[PDB]
Amino acid sequence: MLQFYRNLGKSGLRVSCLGLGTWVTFGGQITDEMAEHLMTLAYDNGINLFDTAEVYAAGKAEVVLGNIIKKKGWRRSSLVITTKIFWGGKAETERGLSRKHIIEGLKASLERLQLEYVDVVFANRPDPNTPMEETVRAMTHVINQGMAMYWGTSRWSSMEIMEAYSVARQFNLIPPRCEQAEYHMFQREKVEVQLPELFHKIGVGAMTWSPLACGIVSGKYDSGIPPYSRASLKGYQWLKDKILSEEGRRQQAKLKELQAIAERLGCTLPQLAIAWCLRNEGVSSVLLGASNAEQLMENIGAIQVLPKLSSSIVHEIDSILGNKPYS
Amino acid sequence: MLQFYRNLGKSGLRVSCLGLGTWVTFGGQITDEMAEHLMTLAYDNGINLFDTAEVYAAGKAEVVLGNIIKKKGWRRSSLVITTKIFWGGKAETERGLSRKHIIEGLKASLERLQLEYVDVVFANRPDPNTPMEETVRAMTHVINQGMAMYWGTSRWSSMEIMEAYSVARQFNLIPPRCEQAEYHMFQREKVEVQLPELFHKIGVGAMTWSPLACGIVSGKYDSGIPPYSRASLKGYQWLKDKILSEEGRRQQAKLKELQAIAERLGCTLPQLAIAWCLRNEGVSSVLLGASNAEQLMENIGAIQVLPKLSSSIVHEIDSILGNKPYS
Amino acid sequence: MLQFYRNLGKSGLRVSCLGLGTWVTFGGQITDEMAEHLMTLAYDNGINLFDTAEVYAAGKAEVVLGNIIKKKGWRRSSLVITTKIFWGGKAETERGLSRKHIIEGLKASLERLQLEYVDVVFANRPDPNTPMEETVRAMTHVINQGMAMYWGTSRWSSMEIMEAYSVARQFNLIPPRCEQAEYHMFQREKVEVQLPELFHKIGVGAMTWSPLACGIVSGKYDSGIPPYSRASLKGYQWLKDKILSEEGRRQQAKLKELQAIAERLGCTLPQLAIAWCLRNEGVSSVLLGASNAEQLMENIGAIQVLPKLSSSIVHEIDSILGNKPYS
Amino acid sequence: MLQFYRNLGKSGLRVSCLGLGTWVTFGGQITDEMAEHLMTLAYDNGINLFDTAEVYAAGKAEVVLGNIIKKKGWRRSSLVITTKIFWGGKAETERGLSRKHIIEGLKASLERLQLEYVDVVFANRPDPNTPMEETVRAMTHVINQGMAMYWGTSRWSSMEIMEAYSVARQFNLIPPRCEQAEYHMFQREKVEVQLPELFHKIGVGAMTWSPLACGIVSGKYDSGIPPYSRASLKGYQWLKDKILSEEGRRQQAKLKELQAIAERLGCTLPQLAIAWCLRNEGVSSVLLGASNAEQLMENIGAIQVLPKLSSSIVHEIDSILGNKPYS
Ligand SMILES: NC(=O)C1=CN([C@@H]2O[C@H](COP(=O)(O)OP(=O)(O)OC[C@H]3O[C@@H](n4cnc5c(N)ncnc54)[C@H](OP(=O)(O)O)[C@@H]3O)[C@@H](O)[C@H]2O)C=CC1
Ligand SMILES: NC(=O)C1=CN([C@@H]2O[C@H](COP(=O)(O)OP(=O)(O)OC[C@H]3O[C@@H](n4cnc5c(N)ncnc54)[C@H](OP(=O)(O)O)[C@@H]3O)[C@@H](O)[C@H]2O)C=CC1
Ligand SMILES: NC(=O)C1=CN([C@@H]2O[C@H](COP(=O)(O)OP(=O)(O)OC[C@H]3O[C@@H](n4cnc5c(N)ncnc54)[C@H](OP(=O)(O)O)[C@@H]3O)[C@@H](O)[C@H]2O)C=CC1
Ligand SMILES: NC(=O)C1=CN([C@@H]2O[C@H](COP(=O)(O)OP(=O)(O)OC[C@H]3O[C@@H](n4cnc5c(N)ncnc54)[C@H](OP(=O)(O)O)[C@@H]3O)[C@@H](O)[C@H]2O)C=CC1
Ligand SMILES: C[C@]12C=CC(=O)C=C1CC[C@@H]1[C@@H]2C(=O)C[C@@]2(C)[C@H]1CC[C@]2(O)/C(O)=C/O
Ligand SMILES: C[C@]12C=CC(=O)C=C1CC[C@@H]1[C@@H]2C(=O)C[C@@]2(C)[C@H]1CC[C@]2(O)/C(O)=C/O
Ligand SMILES: C[C@]12C=CC(=O)C=C1CC[C@@H]1[C@@H]2C(=O)C[C@@]2(C)[C@H]1CC[C@]2(O)/C(O)=C/O
Ligand SMILES: C[C@]12C=CC(=O)C=C1CC[C@@H]1[C@@H]2C(=O)C[C@@]2(C)[C@H]1CC[C@]2(O)/C(O)=C/O
Repeated sequence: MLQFYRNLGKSGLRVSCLGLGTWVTFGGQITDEMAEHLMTLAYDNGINLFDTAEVYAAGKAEVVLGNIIKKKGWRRSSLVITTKIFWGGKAETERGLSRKHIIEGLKASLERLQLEYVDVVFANRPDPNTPMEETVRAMTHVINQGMAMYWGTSRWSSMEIMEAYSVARQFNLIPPRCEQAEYHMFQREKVEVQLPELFHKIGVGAMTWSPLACGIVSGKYDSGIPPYSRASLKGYQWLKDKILSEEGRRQQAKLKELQAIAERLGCTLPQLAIAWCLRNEGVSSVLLGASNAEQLMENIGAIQVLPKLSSSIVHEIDSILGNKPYS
Repeated sequence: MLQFYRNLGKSGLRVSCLGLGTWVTFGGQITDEMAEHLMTLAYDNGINLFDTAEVYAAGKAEVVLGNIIKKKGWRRSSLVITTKIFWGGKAETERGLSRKHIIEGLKASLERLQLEYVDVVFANRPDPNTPMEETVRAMTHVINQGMAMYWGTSRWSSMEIMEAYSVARQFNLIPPRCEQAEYHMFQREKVEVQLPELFHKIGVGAMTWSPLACGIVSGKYDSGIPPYSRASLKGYQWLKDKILSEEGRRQQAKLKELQAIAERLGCTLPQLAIAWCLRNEGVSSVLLGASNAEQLMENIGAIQVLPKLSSSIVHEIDSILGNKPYS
Repeated sequence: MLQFYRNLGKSGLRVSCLGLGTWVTFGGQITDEMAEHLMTLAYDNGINLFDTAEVYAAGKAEVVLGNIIKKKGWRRSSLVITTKIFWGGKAETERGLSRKHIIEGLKASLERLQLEYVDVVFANRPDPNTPMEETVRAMTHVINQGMAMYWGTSRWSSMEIMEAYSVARQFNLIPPRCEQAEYHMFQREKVEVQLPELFHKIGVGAMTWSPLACGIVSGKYDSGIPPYSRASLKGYQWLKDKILSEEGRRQQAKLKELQAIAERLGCTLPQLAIAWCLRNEGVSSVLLGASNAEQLMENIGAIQVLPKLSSSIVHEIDSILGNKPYS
Repeated sequence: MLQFYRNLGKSGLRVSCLGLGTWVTFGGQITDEMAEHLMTLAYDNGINLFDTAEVYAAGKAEVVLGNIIKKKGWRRSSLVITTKIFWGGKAETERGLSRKHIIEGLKASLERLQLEYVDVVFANRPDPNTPMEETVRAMTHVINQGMAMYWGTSRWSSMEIMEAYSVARQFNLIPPRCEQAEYHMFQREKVEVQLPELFHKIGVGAMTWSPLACGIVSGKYDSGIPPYSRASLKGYQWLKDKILSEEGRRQQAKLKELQAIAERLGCTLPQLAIAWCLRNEGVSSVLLGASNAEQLMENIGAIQVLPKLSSSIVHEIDSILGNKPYS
């Protein structure tokens, strides 16, 4: 009963249930050649959603993504490109959601991407220093300038998203259409309980990230930090600490149990976890991450697992995770 | 009492009571040379309205229409060019009335047409996947961007048109100005009963299409499918089936009776049918279709039949058709 | 107590109490050389307001006005250029106040003028075929597009001007700022009674035209139609008929009486009539017309007569004219 | 507890607590070489705010400021450039806050600055000849045109600023974000009593000017007009008169007393006065003025004095000045 393509929240934008992100990898961990191969595989398998941010690899991720698009020559109308704005430089005024940085930041991102506009521009996080009205007006401005088709939020509380909505309706500006939130077996509350309320009330869609908890859900950290794994990269000590933390080891324990279910279904753990993220219609799309083609092809294979996620399998997983949120 | 030129609904746009469409013919069934001749004949006879769509001949119709305009060099201000948006490609995001496709679609159409803007951009059909607000805001955006002067609907129910109006008035956007609907002796309800209500309530005008039911009303299918008739073209099996269907044969029977009236008036059947479509002021313009110059000149001749359409002749036609709608 | 410069109605635009028009003369009756001399004289004497229209000499007036500006090289910021839109071609859609013609017409005028924008764009007359909302939205659009700084009306009734205002306030569009109306000793009602109401109620200013009734007030038609006078030009039979009409001869009779007052004041009749037009603050500026430098210099001299227009002189003139409107 | 960077009023724009102005100096009193050195020193010390005006040195100040930016090549996103509009030429229409001059003036300023936009455009003073609605709409227009990020007022009464706010909320336009007001030990009322009310009520910020009262607070006029001091420059007789006026001599007397406190703190008088201006959070930034590098470096040193401004020191200063406003 899976619909590979679905509307992003209550908007007319149709996105593939799986998208491909560029955090850590593009312009950073992987070569541009590998990046080109991964994007081609995604596109060829129906994926039309690609996410990035001005902050990724100090702008390099956008340059690489833009180069691939130009090199491959795919029709712009067949792509859904999203980018996030917030961290755009070391200067005081090069960060935040002020009208100045939203305009300067997106303009710079578009230049790096070699694109006239992105399909969705997201505030990468909330800005306690900028009044909602200014941010909503600025987002509306860039959309009206043809620099973006839609705008959205990321890591905003449901109250903040509703505040953006309130401002849009009070001053007749454009309402946000999507919230890019973390979602995986170890982070469920927001996406499973709060976001559905926003969907029904104001049509905001949910585009989720880190479906494997940065690779942790793959289960390859079962016995330490594998050489060259994300957690071993420079600038990712924070990920390593989480993995080696007491709770991180408790997560691995549960993964072992989940691993059993995977085998019982005939799929890998990552495939189980990703398919799990797409089990409810509440999620419009899950953004994937991959450092090589084997991972990406494996991940995309999650779609075949979906039909096997019976209410029985779901309850089993909840029993193991023991973190089913309260409705 | 006929006014060759009239306002399109309650707008300041003046259109000829007859327009020339490009479906099937331009960039497809006929040569560009024939297309040039037909458009010249139309223009020289006072017709200022020419309709097309991004979907016609996969974009070729717009290219041909644009070439003729450029070659003939007619003043842009003396022309009323309309195009329809909805089917713009095979990719998921290349169809519909989302802000993304409305903007990308019209931009591409304008490029093919070699025009800076169209006079009216129509949604080719309703989009159940896009909220009215998004569509109305997008139409408003392209008008404000100078890509179109006005926008309209096509094949929308009167309720959907009123919904577009509701959205425009609630958010202070631009209301639709015209509905391009099917109208001929065998399809009367919507145009004769519903559209007049929209005209009086919200000033929406009626621009009708397929006045000869794709050629069926010409009566040339009286004894089968004539070689090279539209119904015999590739990709038009649907038309042939309708003609050969039980109801299609019942239509021909009535045509024979109508044919009698035509002769009694001194005009052809097509001329009778077209003049019939223009008998009421409710219709702003009737879009013609033609594969050769004889047909077009014949069709334009319908204007001379108008004065002969007495209340008596109209009642006779209703008696024959037996499908006069209930008011 | 005369202020040579004043605000145009309740707007921040400062115009000279005298302006120079281009009807009949520019690109038509006079040579471009004479036109250049007249504009230079005006500008050098403090006049910053120059009026034209897309219809004058089929566009030639705008070309000449634009050439002079470019040749003389005056700063654009030191000029107030106004043009009027309505009659822009022979095609059906090349006339009126529809969104299509307002945009196409002003764009064409700007091209002829070699200017990026006019200070004020006026509807040359009312358009019974275009809803007020469409016209007001179109005027607002060109102002927002930077093609004009302000918009106004011409030959509109006070009710129609208030209707434009109603539409602007209901849909949050831009209100009109000036009405260009006929004003001279033989046409007083509208400017003396109605326009002041609009000034106080909605801040609309009054820019008047034909201060000499096309030359009639000069008194040179006292004994027939002087060779080469405007009334003798081709396409101006209408003016000649008015002059030779019964009422036209009755006007000359009164002019003779006025002539006496002029001599008593030490000024010419035209100077008396023009100064008369500027006697009340209700008029922001009077648009002058001239076919040679003697006339223009004479007319500008009207400013010196102003101080001599005592309440006694005004009553005398009213007694002679016998057409003082009722308040 | 000082935060070097702070929000400009309730906006997301972050400005350094100290800014560098260009009045008198740039393109005028100092060489472009000196101007370059001063701006570099400011920038290198964290200052991101630079103020100018179309009227300064008849446009030359903007040319010099723009040249330095281009020569130094600093990222535009790391700078906050503000300019003021009002006096833009000798022609009648080249001054004021009409839509015409706001657009023409800022366009010309941007051209001189070699910039696409300024961060904040200020009305240099109030315009009694232009209705608030026109000014607010024009400011909104240039912001929407991408010529400025924000707009503000200068030398406007708190009532006039609230009027601009009223207009913005009534017609859904953009509200002003900052008031550039005079602030120093001899001019305190407005900034200390009125502006805080506007901050809390409508989020307007306070950017202050002439922190040394044009150099008077430096105390170098203790015994006359020093050669080459601002007060001795051509076109600044007004400053000299103030200094030599009875009240001006009374100010010097108090400066002598303040001088004592400075020495007691281990700082210069200018440093004491500038730090004094930044003692309250009500002031977002203080615009500095300097004719040489010694002054600028001295002034910037005011930041170190801040921590020494105890409630005791403040009361002492108030006792000396004797002009503490009433709350
Ligand atoms: N809005 C926001 O704040 C955020 C947005 N995002 C978006 O979401 C996207 C995806 O997030 P991301 O955290 O990368 O996703 P995941 O949590 O799915 O982690 C993907 C990473 O895990 C490893 N991995 C992936 N598949 C496998 C596999 N089959 N077997 C073993 N290891 C595997 C790889 O790392 P390695 O091989 O190096 O171990 C890969 O880079 C981003 O690119 C970005 O676009 C992400 C975070 C936040
Ligand atoms: N908004 C919408 O969804 C729609 C819009 N339209 C618009 O309306 C226009 C007209 O529609 P269309 O269906 O073509 O019109 P008609 O129903 O009038 O059919 C015209 C066709 O019938 C035949 N024909 C025309 N005149 C004669 C004649 N005198 N004698 C014999 N056969 C004749 C020709 O086909 P042949 O010679 O090949 O038999 C011609 O191509 C289109 O081009 C398009 O612009 C049309 C449909 C839908
Ligand atoms: N909005 C609208 O509908 C209208 C706008 N206007 C505007 O107003 C402007 C002025 O109107 P216009 O009718 O020309 O003005 P006037 O009524 O003042 O007539 C001017 C004409 O009268 C003659 N004349 C002028 N001064 C003298 C003089 N001192 N002695 C003798 N004859 C003299 C000249 O014609 P000649 O030498 O050929 O006799 C000249 O062309 C126009 O150019 C136009 O810009 C005008 C009409 C309508
Ligand atoms: N919005 C508005 O209407 C106004 C805005 N402003 C803005 O504010 C900025 C600053 O104003 P400004 O009046 O110049 O500032 P100040 O009152 O601080 O005066 C600065 C001037 O005083 C002298 N000076 C500065 N530091 C010292 C020192 N340490 N020792 C001795 N003399 C010193 C210099 O003049 P010299 O060496 O020649 O004596 C210098 O040019 C302007 O450049 C402008 O951007 C200013 C006024 C009005
Ligand atoms: C390093 C960073 C950037 C600068 C900074 O001062 C602080 C942080 C911490 C949080 C980071 C952020 C990013 O670079 C963007 C991140 C990594 C984010 C957490 C999620 C994120 O929002 C994202 O989008 C991943 O895809
Ligand atoms: C083939 C088509 C295009 C793609 C598609 O998936 C389905 C259809 C079916 C209905 C078609 C449509 C068109 O191409 C446009 C048409 C033909 C329309 C019916 C009326 C129409 O709207 C029109 O405009 C004729 O002029
Ligand atoms: C000839 C004309 C243009 C075409 C037309 O079909 C009818 C008329 C009659 C009224 C004319 C008009 C103009 O050309 C503009 C005029 C002359 C106007 C009367 C006042 C006017 O509005 C004006 O502006 C003079 O300055
Ligand atoms: C000379 C000037 C410009 C022209 C004019 O007709 C009158 C004045 C007097 C007041 C002046 C003004 C300026 O030039 C700008 C000034 C100097 C202003 C006072 C403060 C000011 O607003 C400012 O900004 C200094 O930085």
